[PDB]
Amino acid sequence: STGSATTTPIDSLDDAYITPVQIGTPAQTLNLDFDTGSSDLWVFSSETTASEVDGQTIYTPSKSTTAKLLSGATWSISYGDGSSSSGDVYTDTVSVGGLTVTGQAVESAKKVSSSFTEDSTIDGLLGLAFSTLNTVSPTQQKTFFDNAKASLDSPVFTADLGYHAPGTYNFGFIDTTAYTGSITYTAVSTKQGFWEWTSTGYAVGSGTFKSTSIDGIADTGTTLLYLPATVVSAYWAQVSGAKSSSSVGGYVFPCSATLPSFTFGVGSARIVIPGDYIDFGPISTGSSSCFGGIQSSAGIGINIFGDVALKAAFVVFNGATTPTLGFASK
Repeated sequence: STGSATTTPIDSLDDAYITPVQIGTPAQTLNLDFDTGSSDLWVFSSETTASEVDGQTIYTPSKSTTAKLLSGATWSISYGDGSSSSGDVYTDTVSVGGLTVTGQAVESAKKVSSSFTEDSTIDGLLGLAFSTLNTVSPTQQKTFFDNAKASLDSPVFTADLGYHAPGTYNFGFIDTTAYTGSITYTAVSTKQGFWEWTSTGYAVGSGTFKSTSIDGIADTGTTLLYLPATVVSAYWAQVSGAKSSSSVGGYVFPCSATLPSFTFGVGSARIVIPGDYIDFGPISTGSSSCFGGIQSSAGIGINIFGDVALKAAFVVFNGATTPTLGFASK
């Protein structure tokens, strides 16, 4: 089997992407944030504290003939941005782009943090990291991909995120029309539960490539590119007036700037992030200070190849017995 679903930016900055997901019988379609940095499929629901729901579409298990309470199971998750959610668990039928999994754990939120409430466009998350990170207790649950894997034509999914445009998540096949040149594959460590890999270096604009190992995670659920302070400083030094602002929470730059590109290495291959992808616009409405899309990972504890990086590539998440990651230009 295979599946193919379009993923759509939630706003004009590509802050996140939502993908329609069918849950239950008859189908209830919710727009979920596919997150290769976590491993829980959770949804706003009929159980979510009413004051914490503001415009989201909810899953109502009592209206699904295939829903079953997973008795005794609870979940609770905290994300890198400080947001969180928690609740109980149902199993139900879940379909993405025509690919169906029966008996998928659907984590029903009883509580969500303010950032979730305030974002009416995201109805929940669909985790695509390794199932070892799943938070369900006392019986850990599998991700949608893990459950689908054996049925897939090939044990892979691909992320093809758009810049200010829709893109695609495919399951079970590699669309050879969706990229240019060849795909370069690179080793993955699953030791921390992430799609963790080592970039071979970077360049800023038209500058020379610096060969240096940068360990990080491929994370579709993180907006920006978070890299070591040395790398980030070298980038922003090429933008007149750019500075790190403790009050704003990162590097800012004059909105009048033209940003240089940023290149990262994948083995001997190179992925180029155009400068425009690094512009996250005014820090507040009407400001002439703009927020940068490359930020320091210092104090996160891990480097993160978030959407800024991933949307410059066609990315293969190869879930074979020995997982790997592939990157192609597009």
